[PDB]
Amino acid sequence: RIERAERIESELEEHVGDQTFVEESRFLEEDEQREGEILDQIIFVDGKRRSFVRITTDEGITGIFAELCVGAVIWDREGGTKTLFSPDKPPVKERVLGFSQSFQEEGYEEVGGILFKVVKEGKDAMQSIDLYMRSLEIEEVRKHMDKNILIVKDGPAARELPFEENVGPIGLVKNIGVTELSKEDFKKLRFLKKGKRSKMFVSKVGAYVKLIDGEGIRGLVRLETYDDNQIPYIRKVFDDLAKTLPHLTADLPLPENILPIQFLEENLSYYLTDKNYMNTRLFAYIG
Amino acid sequence: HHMQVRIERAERIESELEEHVGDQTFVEESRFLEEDEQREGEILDQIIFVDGKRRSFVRITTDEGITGIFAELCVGAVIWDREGGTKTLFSPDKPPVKERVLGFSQSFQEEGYEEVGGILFKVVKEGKDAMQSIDLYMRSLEIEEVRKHMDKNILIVKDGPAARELPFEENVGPIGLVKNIGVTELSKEDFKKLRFLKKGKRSKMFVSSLKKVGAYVKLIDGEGIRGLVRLETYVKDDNQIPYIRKVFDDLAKTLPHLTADLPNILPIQFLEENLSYYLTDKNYMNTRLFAYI
Repeated sequence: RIERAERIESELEEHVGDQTFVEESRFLEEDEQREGEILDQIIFVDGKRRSFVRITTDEGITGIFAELCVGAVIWDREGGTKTLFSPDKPPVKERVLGFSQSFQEEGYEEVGGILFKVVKEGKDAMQSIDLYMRSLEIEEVRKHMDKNILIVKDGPAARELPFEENVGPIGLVKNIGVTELSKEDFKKLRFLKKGKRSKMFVSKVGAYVKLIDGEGIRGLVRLETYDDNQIPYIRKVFDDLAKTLPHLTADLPLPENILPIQFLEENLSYYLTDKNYMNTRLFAYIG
Repeated sequence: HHMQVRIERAERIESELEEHVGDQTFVEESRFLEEDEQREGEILDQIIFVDGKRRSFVRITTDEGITGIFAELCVGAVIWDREGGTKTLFSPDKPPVKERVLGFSQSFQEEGYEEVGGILFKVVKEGKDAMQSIDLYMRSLEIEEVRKHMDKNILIVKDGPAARELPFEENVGPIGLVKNIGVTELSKEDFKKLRFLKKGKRSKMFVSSLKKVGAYVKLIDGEGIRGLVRLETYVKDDNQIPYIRKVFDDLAKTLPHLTADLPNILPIQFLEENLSYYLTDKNYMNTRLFAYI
């Protein structure tokens, strides 16, 4: 019996693992899933990465030349969705060279006149790059904290940035491999009607929200963020997003990749360097 | 001072959803057969190469959370003849082995075959993840394709790792040819010496400890690790070592003549390209799979 299906893009694709569960689910027994409304405005923040060239050093270390582009849109119940950047004021774009933390050096690599920041906090090159784009993302959330508008940030919640009043930020999680719930409860989720939410659970607290119809974890998303007097504040935010987010999507052929977010991702991609151009430039100094 | 990054290999990255590539791995001490020495070899008159090609379609998640992958594997062989170069040991009228598989982790508890849209997929589930299960199955298909040619008294070279299921036999091998040399099986300082091997040169043989024997060979000119492959085989009697030594000498001599240094080795490239012909169109398969799932 099938809960999700996705097309495979290449023969080198991530060996994706089975979903992971826990022995017992840390629910909030008193889960008050009240009804919500519709938010006037949500700010969405996300990042796009482009990967150019993989190298191996003389010490055996694998490195990845990449570029990360991060930014934001405003959604508006009245006023659709718009970019917080423009060709005149382009979103942040950073060239990086990712290594595992086994790489002994630090700073910048100049290849072909272009400086690539060495980024090496992860266990391997690509994880180091993902860790870094997360920090740039956090930085972009920080650029609008005082706007008094709810900020939804693609990916995991940001430990660095705990939950505020009318802002968040709130992590939106599409890939739910590590479920945090147990199997008997997760299994249960698949029968959630388009718009319903689970009971909140905590490690840092989370809730799964369903965004379309038909059973199975497509449309299933998980909201999460990081003083227990804040729970009523954010519990409303969860009650308001489970209302609001289904209206910002639809189905066609993806689902969980919500409309404003796809518009944002399209827009960041516009700013990324052409792959063939960049690779040709880099290869003139590597090979 | 300015940052010194010494690059031994560089490769274009094809998509963003790739399995993470890790650093190369080393061992504390290299177990070289120090008595070994490369001697001049002879160009082989014939070699059979065996390889496989896979095409992945759709990834699924079951209700129990097990990630699954629908795929197809196609396996076959070419014979390379020093007079007549390369031919497929298969043809459109006698097509190579093609199997549709549904890969899962060990955690999958059913078995046999799954039908989807009237198409049978063999459940394949030996591994830790779905793709691992697929790779182990093609390896088993490649081993079967080797067995088919053992009778011919011709050297057989299998793309990928040596197969312990097939210990070295005197004229035939098989010999594994490893081109992805991440787990190096040598110490770092010894591994670093290899980038200086010249074309047609091999390291000394080295041993795993029922034993694997291996040597590195340099197939092209120039001093990085492109062109560096590992030949290896499993050996039963240590008195077979002389015979393996000669094969390694002969492959070290012969294989560089079957490469280009320009933009795999050529016979294998031709094999893979031909195998590819027989694989099912992706748009067709994926649409039918998504419809019936």
